Amino acid sequence: LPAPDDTGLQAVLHTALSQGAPGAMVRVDDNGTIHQLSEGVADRATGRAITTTDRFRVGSVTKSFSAVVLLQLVDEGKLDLDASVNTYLPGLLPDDRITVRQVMSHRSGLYDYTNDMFAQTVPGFESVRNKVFSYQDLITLSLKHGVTNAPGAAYSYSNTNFVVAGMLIEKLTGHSVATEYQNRIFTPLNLTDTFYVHPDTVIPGTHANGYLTPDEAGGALVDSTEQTVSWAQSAGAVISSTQDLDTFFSALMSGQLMSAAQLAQMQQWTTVNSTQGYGLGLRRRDLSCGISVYGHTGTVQGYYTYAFASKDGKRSVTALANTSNNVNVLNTMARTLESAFCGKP
Repeated sequence: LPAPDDTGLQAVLHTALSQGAPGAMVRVDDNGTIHQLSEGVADRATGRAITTTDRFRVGSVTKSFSAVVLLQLVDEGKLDLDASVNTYLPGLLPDDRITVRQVMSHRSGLYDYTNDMFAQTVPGFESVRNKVFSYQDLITLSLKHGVTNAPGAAYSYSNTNFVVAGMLIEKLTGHSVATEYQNRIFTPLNLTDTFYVHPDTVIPGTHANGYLTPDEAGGALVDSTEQTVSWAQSAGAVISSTQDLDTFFSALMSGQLMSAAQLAQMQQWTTVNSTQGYGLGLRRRDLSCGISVYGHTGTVQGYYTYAFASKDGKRSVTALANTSNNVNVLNTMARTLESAFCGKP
């Protein structure tokens, strides 16, 4: 790999601040040499500076944790990727043809209930932030809508799929998803900054605050730090750090978290767009210099995450901006992958 470009990383973070991120940061683990940069504030009202050790909400990166659990259940003989979801959760879905593999790759057609929840950004956040939902509640909200495509037929990202994932994990193990994450992932990798505390609203330890950008241009930011994330659960509620997400995706890609057979299943790519794929709870992004990287993005109110590693796990990068609903920031923060993996142009 090219050398990571810290001057380029510095410029990406500075640009994200200029576009409305209160703080932005990035950590690279380059085969045992660390790169770490941060600019701006964790708390914009107190002025406390952001740093790469601050914990944050990783949003949809949670799907990779859920997928790892499910693929270990496949290794143990408890789950068949090509069985019907309804085989394990009878009567859950209106169509028996929807399979576990299709849910985990966003090919199930299940409508994403969060499109109803966040049609207005700040009002929808205000509606859900202090609510507790069961898994079944969220499924029911999805099933108010028809499926969007035939089983397996189309890629369509949907949080509902990883609500199903959490339901499967709990049904087949008899344990909470928190227990399964802790025993199968957090403890074995010593992820000391990583938690699943749902429905608690507190972020344990020193953390970046999240700042939700309102839909109105120029509108005042909303502190969105403390929420249940019950609307997402196994689709979105993990808390972590840049070091821990680097450790997790390095371990995943280097073959430490499941059998070779199940990692290969996880990396069977469904096309997302001309430079991206989706596996089983896993994203592929193709970079300008001809390198692909593997991991996941997250968007939860007030937090944008990128967490990706090289194919062999030897270089991993996690970047965080503590805003959301700001597409300029989102697009800028993607450039951290270019500077970290492709290096100086």
